[PDB]
Amino acid sequence: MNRQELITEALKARDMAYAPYSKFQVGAALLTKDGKVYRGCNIENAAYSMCNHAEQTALFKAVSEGDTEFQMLAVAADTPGPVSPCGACRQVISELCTKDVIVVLTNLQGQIKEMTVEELLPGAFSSEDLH
Amino acid sequence: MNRQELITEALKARDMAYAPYSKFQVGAALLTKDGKVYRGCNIENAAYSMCNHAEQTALFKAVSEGDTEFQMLAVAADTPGPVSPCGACRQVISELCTKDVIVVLTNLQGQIKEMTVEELLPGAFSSEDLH
Amino acid sequence: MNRQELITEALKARDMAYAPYSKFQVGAALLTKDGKVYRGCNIENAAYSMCNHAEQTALFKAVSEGDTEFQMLAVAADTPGPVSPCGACRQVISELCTKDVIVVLTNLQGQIKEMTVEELLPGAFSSEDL
Amino acid sequence: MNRQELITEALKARDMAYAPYSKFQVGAALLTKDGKVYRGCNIENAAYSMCNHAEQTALFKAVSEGDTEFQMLAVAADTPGPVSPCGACRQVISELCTKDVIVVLTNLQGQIKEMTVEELLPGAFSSEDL
Ligand SMILES: O=C1CCN(C2C[C@H](O)[C@@H](CO)O2)C(=O)N1
Ligand SMILES: O=C1CCN(C2C[C@H](O)[C@@H](CO)O2)C(=O)N1
Ligand SMILES: O=C1CCN(C2C[C@H](O)[C@@H](CO)O2)C(=O)N1
Ligand SMILES: O=C1CCN(C2C[C@H](O)[C@@H](CO)O2)C(=O)N1
Ligand SMILES: [Zn+2]
Ligand SMILES: [Zn+2]
Ligand SMILES: [Zn+2]
Ligand SMILES: [Zn+2]
Repeated sequence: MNRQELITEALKARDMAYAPYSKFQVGAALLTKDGKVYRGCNIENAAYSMCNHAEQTALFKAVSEGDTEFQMLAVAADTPGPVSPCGACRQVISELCTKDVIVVLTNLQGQIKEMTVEELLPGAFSSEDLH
Repeated sequence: MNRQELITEALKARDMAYAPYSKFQVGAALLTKDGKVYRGCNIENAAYSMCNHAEQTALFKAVSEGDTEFQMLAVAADTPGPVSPCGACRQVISELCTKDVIVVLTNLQGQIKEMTVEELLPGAFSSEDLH
Repeated sequence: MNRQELITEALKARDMAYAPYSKFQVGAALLTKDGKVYRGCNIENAAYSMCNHAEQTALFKAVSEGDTEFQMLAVAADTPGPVSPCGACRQVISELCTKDVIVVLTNLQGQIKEMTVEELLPGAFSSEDL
Repeated sequence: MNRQELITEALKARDMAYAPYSKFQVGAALLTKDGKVYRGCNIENAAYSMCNHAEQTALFKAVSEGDTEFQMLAVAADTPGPVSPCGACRQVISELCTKDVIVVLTNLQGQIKEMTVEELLPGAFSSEDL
């Protein structure tokens, strides 16, 4: 699975976005160790605090299906450069993804940036901290 | 698809729960107008505010797949009586479900309580209030 | 302090709102049993899921100061009728407020609707269920 | 009001923490440019998603009071090394704090780690992207 295919999935996932309030659509595609792909998109709500992001939707669909081993995650939005995952999403990524998972960031014009789960949120807060 | 079958789906969904911090597992099963079922469970995080709930997981899974028409949602947890959806979930339910969708609440001992969206969240805040 | 005076505080609190994304400002004023008032407003973020609501701001401000016994909460927004608290806020209210606390809902034109935590959120999920 | 004094504030703020579910208390102290200090702590809820964190209570209290100019933020928890702000909080920090605000992380052992807002969350998602 070369990142380009996963990116293609994230771009399709982005079209399923329910973002009538921000008008900002985000798509994500998660690749399991066994090669299965899970798509995700942001889903908004009139009461802003309830909004769920693309990265999390993809991860939560996988986990709720029994898939917890991942190798790559692609995220795409219509930004000048590769889209930047928000802090909350990086946190969820650091919790559900091993530190070696590859995070592929992109947009709708071919700009790509890659980084590991660790580099995305260095020294992330974790279950270990809770002693 | 009877409600008793949906309940069994929610119970199965509950086993996929990732609740290592609260140790409280919740499951949910959403039924589309076309008879398709989407399972959901709660997925926690070391940083508590990140946690996603079973009801929301099922709905987000459905919506991210293109299914936006629903008829029934079942929720189950190991509580004294039927499990009670939290306020945040009721809000997401009132936004993504039509006012007629049937919400089936239950537990691990056959106790069942049924109700509609409006009854679940009286005069819910909505997109209408944003003009 | 009557509800009219608490409402005056919620309306002032509303002006502190940081809602550049939705342009929808909400204010709230919480009255403790000892008569102290805590103001709250919604504070938004470019990443939508981080948004904090007025009702919650007022409640969190109070609790983080050591005040945990309340008697009344007022909420105001620019809606045609009294503003309706969202489900997440109703949940936080049911957890931090006793079932008797009076919830005063209003807008910017004098319309007022009053109600209890229980009718605000029917058989709310609670710590008992854990 | 040097940093050691802000750290003390965050430590006191930590005692106000309402964390009956995780038993993990966190405190934070925000210093405005005018020298005013705002305390924050984490406040949990039976329904885990509602939980508010210490860093966010302090910033929300400040903003809801009209203070939006800050210079330093201290955060403390009972961890082996300085406490690490979660991603959600770093996001809120990057939105409400200027890139030059100093973030002071510590624990109960005097171990201190300092860093800037930009360093805490490099190339953070922002309003410009919308
Ligand atoms: O991490 C990224 C940054 C934020 N967006 C969101 C939430 C909201 O629906 C929209 C505007 O912020 O994009 C995402 O979905 N993922
Ligand atoms: O609406 C219901 C009530 C709350 N639970 C959650 C989230 C958390 O992981 C656990 C304890 O609140 O159950 C749900 O998943 N759904
Ligand atoms: O529960 C109420 C209804 C919604 N608003 C919010 C959050 C957001 O900044 C804006 C749009 O939903 O109003 C509140 O602050 N409280
Ligand atoms: O950013 C930090 C990390 C997480 N904690 C929280 C929320 C929760 O109540 C508890 C356990 O994670 O500490 C904070 O309050 N701030
Ligand atoms: Zn995000
Ligand atoms: Zn819920
Ligand atoms: Zn609310
Ligand atoms: Zn945090």
